[PDB]
Amino acid sequence: GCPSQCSCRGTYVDCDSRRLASVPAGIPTNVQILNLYNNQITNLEPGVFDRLVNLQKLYLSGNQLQALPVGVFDKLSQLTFLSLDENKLTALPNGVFDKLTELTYLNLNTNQLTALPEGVFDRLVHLKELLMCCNKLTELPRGIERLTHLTHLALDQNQLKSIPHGAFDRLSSLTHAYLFGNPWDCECRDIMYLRNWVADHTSIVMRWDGKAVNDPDSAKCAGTNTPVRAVTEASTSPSKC
Repeated sequence: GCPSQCSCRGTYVDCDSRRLASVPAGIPTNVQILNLYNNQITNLEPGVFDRLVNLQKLYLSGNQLQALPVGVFDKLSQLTFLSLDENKLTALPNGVFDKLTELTYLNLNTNQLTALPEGVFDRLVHLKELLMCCNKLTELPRGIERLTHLTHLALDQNQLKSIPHGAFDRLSSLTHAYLFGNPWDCECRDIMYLRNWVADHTSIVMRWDGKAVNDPDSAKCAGTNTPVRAVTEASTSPSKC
C-alpha cells in the first residue's frame, strides 16, 4: 500500500513536489521507481532505503541534502538510474556507489562537491551518463578514465584547471562532453593534452543553450575569451605549473 502523501501506480511511487521533509513511511517493498524530486529533504535517515531492494530508478534531485548516510544505497543492487542533482552535497560517503554495479545513469549536477572519494566510480562498469556540472571540482576524478561506455560526460562550471594526460583516451563512446565554465590554465604545458583532445574531437564538445550545441570553442582559458583548442605549445611553459 501507498504512502498517504504520495501516489502509486504499479511499482511507481510518486512523491515528487509534495513539500516533504523526509522520506515517507509505507513505501511498498515492491517499488521499482521512487520519485522524491523537488521536496525539502535536508537529511536522510540511515538505512531509509534498505528495504526497497527492487528499486531500479531513484530520484532524489531538487532537495536540500548536504550529505548522504554511509551505506545509504548499499541494498539497491538493481538500481540503474540515480539522480542527486540540485542538492547541496558537500561530500559523498566513501564507497557510496560500490554496490550499484548495474548503474547506467548518475546525475550529480548542481551540488557543492569539491573532491570525490578515491575510486568512487570503480564499480560502475556499465555507466553511460556521468553528469557532474556546476560543482566545485578542482581535479578530474581519476576513475572516469575507465568508464568506457560513457556517452555523456558533464564537467562544465567547475574549477578544473586541466585534464590529466590521456584521461579521455578510452572513452570511445562519448558523444557529449561539456567542458565550458572551467578556469583552464593555458599558461601551463599540461593543458596541451586537453588542447589536442578537443582538436581531435570537435564534434563531441558541447556548449549549453537550453540544450546541447556542438561548439569546440566553448572551453576557454582562465581570464580570457581564448578557446583552449587555439592554444599553441609555444605559448605554454612547463615552468608555470
